[PDB]
Amino acid sequence: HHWGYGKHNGPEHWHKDFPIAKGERQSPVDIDTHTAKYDPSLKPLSVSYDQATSLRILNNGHAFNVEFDDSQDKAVLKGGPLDGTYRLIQFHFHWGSLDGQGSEHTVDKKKYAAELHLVHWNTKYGDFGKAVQQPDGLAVLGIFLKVGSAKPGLQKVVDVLDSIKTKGKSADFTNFDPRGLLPESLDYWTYPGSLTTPPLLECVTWIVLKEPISVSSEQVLKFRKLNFNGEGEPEELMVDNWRPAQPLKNRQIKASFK
Ligand SMILES: CC(C)c1ccccc1NC(=O)Nc1ccc(S(N)(=O)=O)cc1
Ligand SMILES: [Zn+2]
Repeated sequence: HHWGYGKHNGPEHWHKDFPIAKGERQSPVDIDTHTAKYDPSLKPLSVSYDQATSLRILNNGHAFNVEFDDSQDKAVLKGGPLDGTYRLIQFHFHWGSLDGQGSEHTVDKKKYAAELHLVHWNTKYGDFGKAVQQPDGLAVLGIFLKVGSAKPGLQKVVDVLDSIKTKGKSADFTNFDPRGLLPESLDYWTYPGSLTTPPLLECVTWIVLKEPISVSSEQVLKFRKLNFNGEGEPEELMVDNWRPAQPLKNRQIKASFK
């Protein structure tokens, strides 16, 4: 039927509806830390979220998105590998049914418990819908999660999940500050890739931070209480909503650090 993460509609099936699944710049990928090369030409990364304005949180049946008002020039990502300015539109996570899996990118084949994606669009293309049609349309900032100490800045997200348990439910979610989800270091790897779910468009500059954030077991357990299904349908837990690593093909991963 329609795509998902199950046996009959998961990642190995996506290529039938979305042939670009077998394309030349698909994501995620395994980051081989020894083959990644330091690029002194990379300019410093600039994350300016002081004026970010969150509006709403939505369970879309695949993950949950915290959405931002992107009608003004507020929360922007620039520098690093990027030319120009990219505006924050939403963030979401991918996670596992177990602490030992959940991330989409891997690091020397290591899977983290989850992965946060902060999605930004290139303002030269006017809006998100036009930007995703361009090879440099999006920049996604990826941040690994490991299970250990709690992330206090995540808790406001965790506590609203009960109100969006099932597909299609949304809730007001204003004044959430995504700066509370960032690690200390902005050291990163970068490569050209794609959306990691259908339609799998090859429009993303990936920027994946080397330093993970820690969240508590209790925090990620609450992610795993969400549902893929809609209300009044059979309960299917929203877990393992990650795509495995795709072939690197003719790409090089660059590091911002040595
Ligand atoms: C046509 C698609 C791109 C579209 C138009 C309007 C609203 C939402 C969407 N879909 C998405 O935004 N999908 C989407 C966004 C981000 C990602 S990810 N996991 O690579 O960061 C994967 C899928
Ligand atoms: Zn994602």
